[PDB]
Amino acid sequence: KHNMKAFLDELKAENIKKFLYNFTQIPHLAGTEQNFQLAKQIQSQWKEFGLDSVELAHYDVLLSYPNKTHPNYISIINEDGNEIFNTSLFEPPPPGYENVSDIVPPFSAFSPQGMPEGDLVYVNYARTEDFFKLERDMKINCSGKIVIARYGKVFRGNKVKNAQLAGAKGVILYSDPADYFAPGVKSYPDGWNLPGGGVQRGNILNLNGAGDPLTPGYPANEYAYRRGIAEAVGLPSIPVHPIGYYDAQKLLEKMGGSAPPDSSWRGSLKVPYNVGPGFTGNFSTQKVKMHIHSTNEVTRIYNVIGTLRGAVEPDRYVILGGHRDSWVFGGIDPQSGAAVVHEIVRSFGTLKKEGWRPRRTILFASWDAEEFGLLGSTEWAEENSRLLQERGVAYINADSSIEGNYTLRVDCTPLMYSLVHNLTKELKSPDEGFEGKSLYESWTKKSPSPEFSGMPRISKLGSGNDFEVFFQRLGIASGRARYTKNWETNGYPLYHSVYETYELVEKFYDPMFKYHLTVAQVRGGMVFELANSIVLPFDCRDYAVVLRKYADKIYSISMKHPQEMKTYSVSFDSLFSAVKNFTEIASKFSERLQDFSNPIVLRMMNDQLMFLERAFIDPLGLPDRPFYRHVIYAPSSHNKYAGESFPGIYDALFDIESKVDPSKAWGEVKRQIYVAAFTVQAAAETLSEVA
Amino acid sequence: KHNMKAFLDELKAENIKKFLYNFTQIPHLAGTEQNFQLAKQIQSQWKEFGLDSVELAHYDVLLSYPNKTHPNYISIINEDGNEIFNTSLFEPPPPGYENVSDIVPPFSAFSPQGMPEGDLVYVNYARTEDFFKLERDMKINCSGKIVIARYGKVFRGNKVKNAQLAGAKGVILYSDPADYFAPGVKSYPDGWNLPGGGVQRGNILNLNGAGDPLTPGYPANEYAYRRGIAEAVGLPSIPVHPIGYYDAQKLLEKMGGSAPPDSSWRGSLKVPYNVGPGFTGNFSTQKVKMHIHSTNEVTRIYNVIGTLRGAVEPDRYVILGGHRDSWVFGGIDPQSGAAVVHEIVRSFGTLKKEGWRPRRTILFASWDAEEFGLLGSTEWAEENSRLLQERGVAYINADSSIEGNYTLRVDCTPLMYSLVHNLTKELKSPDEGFEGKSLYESWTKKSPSPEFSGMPRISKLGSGNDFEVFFQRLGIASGRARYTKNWETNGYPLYHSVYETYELVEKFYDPMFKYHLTVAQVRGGMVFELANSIVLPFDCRDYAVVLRKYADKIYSISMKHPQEMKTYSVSFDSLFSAVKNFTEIASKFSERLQDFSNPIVLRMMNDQLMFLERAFIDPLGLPDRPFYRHVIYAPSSHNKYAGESFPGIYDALFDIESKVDPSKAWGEVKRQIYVAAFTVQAAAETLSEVA
Ligand SMILES: *[C@@H]1O[C@H](CO)[C@@H](O[C@@H]2O[C@H](CO)[C@@H](O[C@@H]3O[C@H](CO)[C@@H](O)[C@H](O[C@H]4O[C@H](CO)[C@@H](O)[C@H](O)[C@@H]4O)[C@@H]3O)[C@H](O)[C@H]2NC(C)=O)[C@H](O)[C@H]1NC(C)=O
Ligand SMILES: *[C@@H]1O[C@H](CO)[C@@H](O[C@@H]2O[C@H](CO)[C@@H](O[C@@H]3O[C@H](CO)[C@@H](O)[C@H](O[C@H]4O[C@H](CO)[C@@H](O)[C@H](O)[C@@H]4O)[C@@H]3O)[C@H](O)[C@H]2NC(C)=O)[C@H](O)[C@H]1NC(C)=O
Ligand SMILES: *[C@@H]1O[C@H](CO)[C@@H](O[C@@H]2O[C@H](CO)[C@@H](O[C@@H]3O[C@H](CO)[C@@H](O)[C@H](O)[C@@H]3O)[C@H](O)[C@H]2NC(C)=O)[C@H](O)[C@H]1NC(C)=O
Ligand SMILES: *[C@@H]1O[C@H](CO)[C@@H](O[C@@H]2O[C@H](CO)[C@@H](O[C@@H]3O[C@H](CO)[C@@H](O)[C@H](O)[C@@H]3O)[C@H](O)[C@H]2NC(C)=O)[C@H](O)[C@H]1NC(C)=O
Ligand SMILES: *[C@@H]1O[C@H](CO)[C@@H](O[C@@H]2O[C@H](CO)[C@@H](O)[C@H](O)[C@H]2NC(C)=O)[C@H](O)[C@H]1NC(C)=O
Ligand SMILES: *[C@@H]1O[C@H](CO)[C@@H](O[C@@H]2O[C@H](CO)[C@@H](O)[C@H](O)[C@H]2NC(C)=O)[C@H](O)[C@H]1NC(C)=O
Ligand SMILES: *[C@@H]1O[C@H](CO)[C@@H](O[C@@H]2O[C@H](CO)[C@@H](O)[C@H](O)[C@H]2NC(C)=O)[C@H](O)[C@H]1NC(C)=O
Ligand SMILES: *[C@@H]1O[C@H](CO)[C@@H](O[C@@H]2O[C@H](CO)[C@@H](O)[C@H](O)[C@H]2NC(C)=O)[C@H](O)[C@H]1NC(C)=O
Ligand SMILES: O=C(O)CC[C@H](NC(=O)N[C@@H](Cc1ccc(O)c(I)c1)C(=O)O)C(=O)O
Ligand SMILES: O=C(O)CC[C@H](NC(=O)N[C@@H](Cc1ccc(O)c(I)c1)C(=O)O)C(=O)O
Ligand SMILES: *[C@@H]1O[C@H](CO)[C@@H](O)[C@H](O)[C@H]1NC(C)=O
Ligand SMILES: *[C@@H]1O[C@H](CO)[C@@H](O)[C@H](O)[C@H]1NC(C)=O
Ligand SMILES: *[C@@H]1O[C@H](CO)[C@@H](O)[C@H](O)[C@H]1NC(C)=O
Ligand SMILES: *[C@@H]1O[C@H](CO)[C@@H](O)[C@H](O)[C@H]1NC(C)=O
Ligand SMILES: *[C@@H]1O[C@H](CO)[C@@H](O)[C@H](O)[C@H]1NC(C)=O
Ligand SMILES: *[C@@H]1O[C@H](CO)[C@@H](O)[C@H](O)[C@H]1NC(C)=O
Ligand SMILES: [Ca+2]
Ligand SMILES: [Ca+2]
Ligand SMILES: [Cl-]
Ligand SMILES: [Cl-]
Ligand SMILES: [Zn+2]
Ligand SMILES: [Zn+2]
Ligand SMILES: [Zn+2]
Ligand SMILES: [Zn+2]
Repeated sequence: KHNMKAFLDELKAENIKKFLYNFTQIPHLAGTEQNFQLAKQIQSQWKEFGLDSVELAHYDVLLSYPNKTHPNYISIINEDGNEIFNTSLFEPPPPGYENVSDIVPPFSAFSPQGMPEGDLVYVNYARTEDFFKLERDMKINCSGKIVIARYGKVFRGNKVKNAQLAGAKGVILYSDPADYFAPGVKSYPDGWNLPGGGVQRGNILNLNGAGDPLTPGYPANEYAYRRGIAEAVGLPSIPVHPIGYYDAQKLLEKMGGSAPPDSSWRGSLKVPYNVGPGFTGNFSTQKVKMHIHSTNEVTRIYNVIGTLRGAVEPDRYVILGGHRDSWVFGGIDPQSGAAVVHEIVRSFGTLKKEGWRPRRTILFASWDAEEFGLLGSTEWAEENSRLLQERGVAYINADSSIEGNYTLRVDCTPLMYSLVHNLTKELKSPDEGFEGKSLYESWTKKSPSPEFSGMPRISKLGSGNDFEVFFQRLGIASGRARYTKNWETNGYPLYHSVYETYELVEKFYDPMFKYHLTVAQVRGGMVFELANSIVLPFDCRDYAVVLRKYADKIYSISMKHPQEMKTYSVSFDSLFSAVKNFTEIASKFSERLQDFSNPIVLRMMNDQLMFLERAFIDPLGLPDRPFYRHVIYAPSSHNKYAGESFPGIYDALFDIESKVDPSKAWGEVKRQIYVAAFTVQAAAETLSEVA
Repeated sequence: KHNMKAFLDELKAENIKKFLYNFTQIPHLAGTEQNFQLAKQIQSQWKEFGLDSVELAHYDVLLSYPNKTHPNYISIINEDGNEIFNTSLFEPPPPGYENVSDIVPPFSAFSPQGMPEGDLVYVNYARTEDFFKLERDMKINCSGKIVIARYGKVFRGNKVKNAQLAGAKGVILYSDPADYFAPGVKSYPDGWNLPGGGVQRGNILNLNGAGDPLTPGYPANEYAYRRGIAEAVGLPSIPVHPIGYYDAQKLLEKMGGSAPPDSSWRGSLKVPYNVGPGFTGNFSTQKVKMHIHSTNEVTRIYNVIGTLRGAVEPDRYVILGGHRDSWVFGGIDPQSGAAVVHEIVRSFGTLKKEGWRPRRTILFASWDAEEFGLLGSTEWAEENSRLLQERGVAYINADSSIEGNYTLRVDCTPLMYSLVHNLTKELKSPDEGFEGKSLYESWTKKSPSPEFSGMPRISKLGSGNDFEVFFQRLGIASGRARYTKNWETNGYPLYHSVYETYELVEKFYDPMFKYHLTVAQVRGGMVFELANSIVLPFDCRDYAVVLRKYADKIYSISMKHPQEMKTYSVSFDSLFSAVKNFTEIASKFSERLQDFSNPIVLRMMNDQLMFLERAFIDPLGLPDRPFYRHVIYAPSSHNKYAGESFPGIYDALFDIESKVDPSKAWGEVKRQIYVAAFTVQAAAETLSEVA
């Protein structure tokens, strides 16, 4: 038989291992020749594996690279302008790669050029609340200072935005062992920890869903009109550069001014973590000087798009996508995901060669330039938005398959909760101690739901990966899954460093490739069910449950201000009414879906299911973020990686007690309540009988 | 049999006459009790006629009314402030209606209050080119002047916008016999001409598709958050009032300053048509004073929505809608249209009672507040946008059925050209001299296509009626049809006056109701075919033909500036490439559509047909007009009634030689070319094979 079991049994750990090795021998930085060669390799192989068509879709987008003959670095500089200490020009390469060429040195992609000199201020994680503490409570002024911030907690682009708005003239990002060195494990090559010479690369844009900075709304094709750099979306206005903790210790050890306000501001280095501004008395006249010379350059990128045409509903697309570009070798990020996709394509293609076709069309994507701002996925979705709007069933992401070896992690739309529970009850746990038990059982035991006994945690989707355009702009049901760490004992330490290699994975994370295989089973199984189930495997009642939770949550935030809710007549009644209606209507729709031989009623019903995530899209977008259009979920305005629920109302409430004109501020809260209640009611109404 | 012929034969001229009489005995001004009573009457009757459900959908929107105890009027005022002449406080009522209560006096809906006093400047039709001539060529400055403008040529809201931007402090609109009195016909009650006491009511907003001024984007429901008046959309900033030609002659006869620049500025009154500013020597110290006291008021409106559920595709909607609210009696506008809709519902309901149901669902709408800015249709579409986006097949408008008795007028999307040609070849001509000939034959003879021999003229859709939200915001294929005048011998003279009565229609326009019946046949026949044809009756190849015409046209406009196209490298190559591709792909799609028992392939193909108009929507909208989202068609920025093709490129080119920064101006032309080429290519691609 050709059923899900046939598909799942064909997946092999040994094949994922071979592909991972194959994809991680040389760097595949977006825009480089090596990455174009790997795109052509994947295109050829997906053809051989049996897909109906496999094409390259290319775009010319803004990328950013260091200057090879004018390296970026940071100095401590004395009274005379002598540079008495310089940060490293490259990470010491790992064993056996010391002769690999074209390893891009650590840099912050899209930093402007400059050589700012100034006094340091230490701003902890450079979160919104860190700057509030500095400015409001400690009365420290960052204006015209160089800020030094530890990586961690939030997306680095939010850190740079927050430093910019505080008036900083430069930002230094570093990896503190508190956040990147797990107690009791050795540094790479001897363990999975970050060494003191290790440095995390990464872009520092604030694109808010725009994709290529020069072409927001439209694909960056051959005839595209591009904005000038001055009007580009998301670019930082101050220079930024990342360093490791050996170098950080040298910049921090001399820090003076004020002490850290409390222990949450202290990392693990043997330094005081003084906030400054500037150095202690002896060194008070030394300054810090950045030298940044990177350039932004329009550069060609290549997505690979494979199609397995559906036998019954070819105009319904289920998409499995993840990126191919890496900062260096991409041993975890992204190739651990790309190898899993490669083996999924191979398994589907094996079934196809035996005569099977899925019910719906499956599209497979190897995206480019994810590391530079989700550019490949976004430009493709911009090009194909009308097809995706009207035909897109679901998007399953496939970046890193592992960030630990403890248990499963799933983030997805509520519409896929039931599918995930059901699929994981049918899969074997790879975990020690759970031999012969289901993945559902191991996962639920290790990661219990905070709301429900006997159920596993499933998180909201945030952003910082290629599902953003599909979910938050276009409203296509989306999900992701990987193996993760115990967030109780301790991202992963070697993230975006040169040390993320095949050997890291094979020696320390997944020597048997059993966690990779489990993740291939979850991702591929989801794609299988979505593309093959007669009735789409979405349960609208699961959205009704979560909408009530989010309504309670946002009402609770507002209720911290009872006097203002009285004064400005701020009512949540319409939002709870809408959520009640959604719950009633979804319950009735579910009865019909179970109670309805009629392919038109079915597809009618399949379309109601497919367009339900679509209904939460507001074509006017969220305030000042036109490409975040989903009214229930957006990336947090303080941390792109985190999802926020009822984001329009959340941001209207955030720090409201500091607003100068409360009448205006609470009016905007009321406006966002109206928009949310309306959108929830309108989405409910798409599930009513159609006529 | 239950086929189109059964439907068409059931329609009766005698019934349209009875309904027209019934709908025009009292005023039905939006927001008044009389109009709510008529809504309830129609709701009851549509139920009796056999529709499955008939509901009222209400909204609370900004309306505008004169103050009953503080009447609006205009004066000539002397040196002492004595008002030596006053305009009329009401139109003399027609015979037998002199005792009708609640006739709203002439006013400009949404005018602000004020009593500006000043010197007059006469600005012809107050078109963009009239103000260019005044300011650029004649060097007359309107700043702080009261402008007097003749009605005609363009929507009155464009006149008021143009006067405002010229710095006027008030606007007086009047009806010149040149534009509202046909030679050789008598004034009402003795003929169909406008008498000198007649005055055209009408709103003067510039909403650009927003609907209710206080709630753009969202329905004006019970919990809606409303903008303050200061932030409302579209409201004029200067007082405006309309007058008849007896009164106009009194204001114009004393005009001094400059002579009219040429004869196109002279109407038919026995006055010089001096542009002024101000009066001739003897009267140079007299001024004109407006007294406007109307108020804007949030007021409840009611749409009637009837549903005839589809037998096979209930989740596909074909919509026949027109408005019910009138300025006074609405003898032509809208009740000549509403009576036709009423008889169409009755005919469909007769078939239904015999056991028939259309293939798709048909929705019937009696919209409210059309006269105040398309408010009822727009708020409903805002409420139901997700249902309409994903399910809307087509929208057929049904305002005034007649504006003359000469021949047919059709304005529609290219997708309906073939449907219209085919339907009219099957209908009988009602015209004298064409007994036993088809409507297609009479229409083509009287209104030949300017491009094609043996074909009739079909115009682009403009705006100023209830199809705007469906077509230009939502991208639902739309059309309209009515009987019209010979635009060669000579709107209609009694437009929006108290004289538009049942007797006007019965005595002078259509005593036998045969033109009404013909229009019921065209509108109802279109609805029938759209709701019943197995394959949707759209021909994508007709769009390919018109896109090439519009590309040639906009390229020709640009080519008036060959030096700038050289300097800034302005190429139309991508747009012609896209149009060529669309033509190739549409040709192939058409072959498959004819060459394809498979209901999934059919509906797949029906969805490609339905979503083709949808594909021309840009979710970012046009520049500063976010609710005009169709890239091929928008209402002209100089005249809401007229359609403009490639509007983004057209407005970027318009008056470009006057722009201060040509580099920026031509860059924006290039940007609009890119957006248009991209959108045309993306629409073409929705017609490619789906996988
Ligand atoms: C959840 O679904 C329910 C339906 O099951 C839906 O209920 C609707 O609520 C609206 C808004 O409250 C009701 O609107 C009323 O409609 C009547 C006519 O039917 C009007 O007369 C009412 O207006 C009067 O009262 C108002 C409030 O006191 C005054 O402000 C106003 O000036 C009028 O005097 C009012 O507009 C509607 O009838 C029901 N529909 C039903 C029960 O079928 C509810 O809105 C849904 N929730 C959301 C968020 O959409
Ligand atoms: C109409 O449909 C046709 C397809 O039938 C479609 O043709 C496509 O045109 C694009 C844009 O011109 C072509 O893009 C090229 O793609 C090749 C790789 O396939 C690239 O190597 C090319 O880039 C080189 O040359 C450029 C121009 O000289 C340079 O600017 C660039 O730096 C590179 O050196 C180029 O990107 C594409 O191949 C075809 N596709 C085909 C033939 O299948 C056309 O775009 C459609 N019209 C619209 C408006 O979409
Ligand atoms: C996840 O799996 C659960 C458990 O199998 C699925 O729920 C079950 O779905 C079936 C099919 O809809 C339900 O059976 C139905 O029962 C009703 C009588 O109550 C009957 O009228 C129908 O003909 C049909 O037999 C079953 O009740 C239901 N079990 C539950 C909810 O406990 C669920 O659908 C799966 N989720 C997916 C696939 O997304
Ligand atoms: C308006 O009416 C015209 C004329 O009837 C319709 O065009 C005709 O449509 C039929 C059905 O598609 C075409 O017949 C087909 O012919 C091909 C062979 O060339 C054959 O393979 C098919 O099986 C089928 O018999 C016919 O050619 C065509 N006539 C034309 C274009 O001259 C047209 O579809 C109507 N428009 C509508 C309904 O919107
Ligand atoms: C990754 O695997 C691919 C495919 O097996 C290898 O590419 C092939 O290399 C052989 C021998 O050089 C050629 O004859 C084929 O044409 C290639 N196939 C392709 C590109 O589809 C590639 O060498 C492997 N890379 C590494 C680093 O081992
Ligand atoms: C840090 O690097 C800088 C730049 O390479 C070094 O300063 C340079 O030293 C060379 C050789 O002595 C001089 O010719 C240049 O004039 C210097 N350049 C600048 C910009 O100052 C500096 O010596 C290094 N410091 C340490 C401690 O290694
Ligand atoms: C327009 O026609 C309607 C329907 O025939 C008339 O309304 C009916 O009037 C009768 C007699 O007064 C009542 O018994 C019915 O209840 C009404 N039917 C409705 C409202 O559905 C109405 O009188 C006519 N109007 C005019 C001006 O002739
Ligand atoms: C135009 O109308 C105005 C306003 O009604 C008239 O002026 C008023 O005349 C009355 C009675 O004589 C006075 O009590 C008011 O003081 C006047 N009001 C104003 C605002 O001036 C005026 O007489 C009318 N002119 C003509 C020619 O009929
Ligand atoms: O530009 C963007 O939006 C993201 C680009 C790039 N994305 C990325 O690295 N995403 C990673 C980030 C991440 C890794 C591990 C985690 O546990 C978490 I939470 C986030 C991922 O989603 O796996 C980046 O964060 O620098
Ligand atoms: O607010 C709006 O957009 C339009 C409201 C109202 N609409 C309206 O009267 N439309 C009329 C205008 C019209 C009448 C006859 C014509 O030949 C033409 I061209 C336009 C119609 O479309 O039949 C108006 O123009 O005042
Ligand atoms: C890189 O720096 C070199 C050496 O100073 C310089 O010649 C070149 O302009 C730079 N390259 C860029 C800006 O891409
Ligand atoms: C911080 O310092 C800058 C630069 O001198 C100054 O303009 C700004 O107002 C200061 N802010 C506060 C709150 O002290
Ligand atoms: C793998 O699991 C073991 C056992 O819990 C653990 O001690 C080790 O830290 C894990 N490896 C990684 C990279 O998390
Ligand atoms: C209308 O004018 C009267 C009479 O002067 C006045 O009392 C009332 O305020 C006005 N009504 C309004 C503004 O609606
Ligand atoms: C028109 O008159 C106004 C008001 O006095 C003046 O401000 C404006 O500049 C004038 N415009 C021109 C072009 O003369
Ligand atoms: C009706 O048609 C006749 C004959 O052409 C014409 O003279 C008359 O003006 C028409 N009536 C109207 C209102 O157009
Ligand atoms: Ca883009
Ligand atoms: Ca609205
Ligand atoms: Cl992922
Ligand atoms: Cl109409
Ligand atoms: Zn990644
Ligand atoms: Zn990454
Ligand atoms: Zn009308
Ligand atoms: Zn009208």
